[PDB]
Amino acid sequence: VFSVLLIFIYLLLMAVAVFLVYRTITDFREKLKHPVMSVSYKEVDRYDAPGIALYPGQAQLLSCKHHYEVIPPLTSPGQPGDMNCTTQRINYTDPFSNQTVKSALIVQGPREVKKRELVFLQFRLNKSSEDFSAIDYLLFSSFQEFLQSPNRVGFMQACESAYSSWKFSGGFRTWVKMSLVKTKEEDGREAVEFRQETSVVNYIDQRPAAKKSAQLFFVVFEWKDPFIQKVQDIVTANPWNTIALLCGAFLALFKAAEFAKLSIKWMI
Amino acid sequence: VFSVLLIFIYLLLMAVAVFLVYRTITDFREKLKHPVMSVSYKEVDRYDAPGIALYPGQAQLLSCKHHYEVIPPLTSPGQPGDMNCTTQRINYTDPFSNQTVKSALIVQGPREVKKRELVFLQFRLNKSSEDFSAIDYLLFSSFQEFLQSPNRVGFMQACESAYSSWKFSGGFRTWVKMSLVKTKEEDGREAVEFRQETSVVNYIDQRPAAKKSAQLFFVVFEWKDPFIQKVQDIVTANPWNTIALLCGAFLALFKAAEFAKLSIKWMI
Amino acid sequence: VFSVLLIFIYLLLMAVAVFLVYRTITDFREKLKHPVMSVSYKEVDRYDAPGIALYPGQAQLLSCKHHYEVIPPLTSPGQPGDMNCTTQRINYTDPFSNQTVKSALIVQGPREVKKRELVFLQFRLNKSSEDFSAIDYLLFSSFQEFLQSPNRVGFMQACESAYSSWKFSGGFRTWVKMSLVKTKEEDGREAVEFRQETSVVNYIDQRPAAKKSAQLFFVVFEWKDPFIQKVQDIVTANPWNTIALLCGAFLALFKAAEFAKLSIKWMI
Ligand SMILES: C[C@H](CCC(=O)O)[C@H]1CC[C@H]2[C@@H]3CC[C@@H]4C[C@H](O)CC[C@]4(C)[C@H]3C[C@H](O)[C@]12C
Ligand SMILES: C[C@H](CCC(=O)O)[C@H]1CC[C@H]2[C@@H]3CC[C@@H]4C[C@H](O)CC[C@]4(C)[C@H]3C[C@H](O)[C@]12C
Ligand SMILES: C[C@H](CCC(=O)O)[C@H]1CC[C@H]2[C@@H]3CC[C@@H]4C[C@H](O)CC[C@]4(C)[C@H]3C[C@H](O)[C@]12C
Repeated sequence: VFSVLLIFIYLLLMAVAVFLVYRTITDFREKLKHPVMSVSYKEVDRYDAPGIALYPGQAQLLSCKHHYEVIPPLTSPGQPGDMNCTTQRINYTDPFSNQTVKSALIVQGPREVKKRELVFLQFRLNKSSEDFSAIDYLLFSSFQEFLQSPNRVGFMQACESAYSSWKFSGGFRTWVKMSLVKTKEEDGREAVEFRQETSVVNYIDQRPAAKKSAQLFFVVFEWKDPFIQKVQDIVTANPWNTIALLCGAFLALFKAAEFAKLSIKWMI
Repeated sequence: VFSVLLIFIYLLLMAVAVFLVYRTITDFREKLKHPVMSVSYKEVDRYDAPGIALYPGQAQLLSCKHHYEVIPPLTSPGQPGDMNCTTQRINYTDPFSNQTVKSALIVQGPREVKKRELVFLQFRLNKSSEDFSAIDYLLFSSFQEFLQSPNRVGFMQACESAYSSWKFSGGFRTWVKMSLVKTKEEDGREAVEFRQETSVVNYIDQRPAAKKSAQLFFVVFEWKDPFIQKVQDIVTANPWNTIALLCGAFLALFKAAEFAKLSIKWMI
Repeated sequence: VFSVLLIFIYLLLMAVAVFLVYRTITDFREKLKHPVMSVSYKEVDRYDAPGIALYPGQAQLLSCKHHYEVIPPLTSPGQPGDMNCTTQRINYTDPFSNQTVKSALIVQGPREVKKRELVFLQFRLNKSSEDFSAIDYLLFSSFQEFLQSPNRVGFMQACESAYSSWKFSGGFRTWVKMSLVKTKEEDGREAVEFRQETSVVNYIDQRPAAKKSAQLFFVVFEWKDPFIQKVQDIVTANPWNTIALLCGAFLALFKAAEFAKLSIKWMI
């Protein structure tokens, strides 16, 4: 009969509404669990002076110069001179071991990026008792923060775990091109880290055989490109959009049921 | 006349509805073609023992030791000893050529990551007849899987193409920091691959000139950080959301047409 | 009284509607500012011949050969021969300095990818007056474009800034595995760049002591895998979806107000 058919149609519409609700709930849960990633690139005319933390240990810093896009030939490799840069020593306890004390050297990085400003560091090591010579190094956002901070040690304990300390080797003029990655944690705070592309270049040993005992390290720190990579974890599980969608679907289903009832009545 | 104006308004609303339908269809097709990417990081207290597959060939494995965050100095480089690790040889046919037989060596990787556990491998090569000496290597998820698999050869034919085999050279204590990337294929299966950051460090030749003929290889395998990168291809082209949006728009347009008709009648 | 309660309910519904409108506006602005990223991998049976631009300078190109997945042993390192490849010299003004003139050499890269085709380049440098010997190099999409372009110099000024020029060092058979990243700029144009993974391998000096003065360079260019990474900045801030959502919410709110008024009248 017409009434039974209308009742069945209304029940089917109610079942469809319940299924739509279930699908929206499960999809909202899924989208909440899995935020999408948005990568943007910010133009910068001048980078904040990035702090470069080396750990020479027993290797003195022979030279620390600044240059623009090209390194001039060495007047006399292995001889100290031309410390035309700002440097600050420090000694800090390891955050993890808490016993070993690490002696770090903080150097101002290159500020100009459009001009390809770079910092050239020549170390030296004499009669090293340990094989596999290398110097660790790390990067943090601003040397000015290290300058003006109330306590400088705690800054280093924070940066040691905030960033990851790489290593560079002796006999290679390791060219380090840096870039900044700022990740939004969706908690009102952005974590800034350094992505460094290292290209090692061999060194020619033209020194006298006697001087071959000492092992020379060379490194260069510059800025890859004036792009800062902002990575934001966008969340598409917006409750208001889901509520609006569900209300629209419910109203459409109710009016479809009313249309079906009107059509059934008209047919009768 | 009022009737003509109402008819034109209703026709305009119908055209708007058709345009909305077309836009929704094309946007749904586009979103279906281009899924978005969601990157998440999973904390892990202990990594599954990762399998390191080397291909020494003619270079014997002088030493295979385990260490925690620091490599002790070599008592006597170039002298075998201290094989304090699990190793399994194997010979398998190349999946591509099917003729050349590769002799691989599977080593258990570092399990502890919070403690920075690492495996130190010292090989050696004597009177090498080939220039550009180096050893290939590759990584797969779990050495236990290789242990307990029914057929071990097929596991290697699968891993050779599933992962990409890198190379590490002689005279450099290549430091390999591993990380796991698990990509969801949206087919109920996740593909797990290794992203390895390599930092080479030169080696000091303090051996006698006569011993200089043999070439020594040194490599280290550890875990970068206790973070596993899950990359999921989220799909935003949800048919139910599109249907709900279209139904809501249709109902809104129908009621707008009815409001316009009522207003026209009231004006008359 | 019932009328006052109905008026308050209608006012509350209107306030909810205004809040929904504000939320939709702010969310649309946010989503417009932050597009999501979609990464897809396109299969390719054969890569377009990629153009490899070196800048040898004073380093002669001793050999430029092609090979399939394996480099045969050198018959006589440091001796020219076997230039079985296409090469084109050029001289162009630096886009930035505009004064220094760079002499570039364009070589056809490897076309076959399934067969692991690769190009092997052996240079040579004799009595170098500059320390830290190395040759720059860069990649652009197609060597055929450089062949058939009307002006070839302008192509180089475009590519120098479009891509980033890396460096490869002496004594290392730097193995360069290339991959293509095509980024959609949402402006009808796609920017194509090269991501190159470099694995350096030491070289054995078996040459006579007298020949040790000359420094030999070795490099290999191949294709990592037949996957092209398409990165598209998807935009989820679709105005039509927002309009449909808002219209659905408005209709639902108006009909809820009418339901409330009907219920109030029924109660009275
Ligand atoms: C875990 C989150 C948030 C927990 C909370 O805020 O209570 C999950 C658990 C259950 C989720 C709800 C499921 C269906 C809910 C009814 C609606 O058709 C619109 C989405 C709502 C309103 C969702 C809101 C949010 O997505 C919730 C609540
Ligand atoms: C290729 C896919 C899927 C093929 C299929 O499942 O038939 C495409 C081809 C045509 C696509 C349809 C276009 C408009 C359809 C009508 C609705 O206003 C809601 C989206 C619908 C329901 C879409 C569903 C899905 O997005 C489809 C079907
Ligand atoms: C800056 C953009 C685009 C500028 C423009 O096209 O005018 C911003 C500025 C204000 C934005 C509008 C805010 C609310 C608008 C009313 C609707 O409830 C649906 C979204 C609309 C239509 C939005 C469209 C677009 O998102 C706009 C217009």
